[PDB]
Amino acid sequence: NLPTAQEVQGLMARYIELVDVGDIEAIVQMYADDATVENPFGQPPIHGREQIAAFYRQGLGGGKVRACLTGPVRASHNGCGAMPFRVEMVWNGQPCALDVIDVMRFDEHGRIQTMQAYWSEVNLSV
Amino acid sequence: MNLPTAQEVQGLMARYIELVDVGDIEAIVQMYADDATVENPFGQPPIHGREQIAAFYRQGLGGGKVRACLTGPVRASHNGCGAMPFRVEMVWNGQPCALDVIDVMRFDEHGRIQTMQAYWSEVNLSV
Repeated sequence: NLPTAQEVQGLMARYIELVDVGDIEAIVQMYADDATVENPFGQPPIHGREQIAAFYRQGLGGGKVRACLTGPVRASHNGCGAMPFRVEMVWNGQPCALDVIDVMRFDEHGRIQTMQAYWSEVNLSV
Repeated sequence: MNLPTAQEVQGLMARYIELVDVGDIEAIVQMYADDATVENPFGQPPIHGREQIAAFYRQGLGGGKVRACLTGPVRASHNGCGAMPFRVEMVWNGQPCALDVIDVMRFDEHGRIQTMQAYWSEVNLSV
């Protein structure tokens, strides 16, 4: 149900695994039907499964991207957590890396209810 | 300072880690907005205002046998917020501990910390 701290750690790790593999369908299924994404944080949220699906489609379509944790998942006891990771992608034929922290809140079904992704240009490397 | 740019967020949040590391409680309190809110660890009830925040940091840092260092770059946004990964090192009973933490901060339009959430639990502790 509402994930323990240890379960949050596994779920957020699984999320990164799915991003790395690039399975958009599997990612969207991790989300609650009324979830919101703020990515990057500071931008208007997106709501609902198809909008989130379209977001990840644009972002991860179709290969092109690698992602891995760059430190442990930090987990709370209220079904939330935060994780550091790096996204690798080739942009304009030039390899790029982005350092990101995702903050997630899970619901009582172990689904992602909210996600905030912290990053900006200062976190992009060529 | 006004609302911090992304670069300014990076600098402010790194400075905060430096102050925790030296244990300068008054300098930390001065980085905070006068009516700021701390949630540490996130999930616990919030503490409000510089007096309470001072008391909280003094209980953890008064001794100063605490070390803190970034374990990755500060992630910064364009709306005066950011997040950073770090490790706190401590000695419980001559038993050296390490705690992995991520802090999320929102700064106000004066460059002061308005809210902070610290993400961690015992699964992030190593004794």
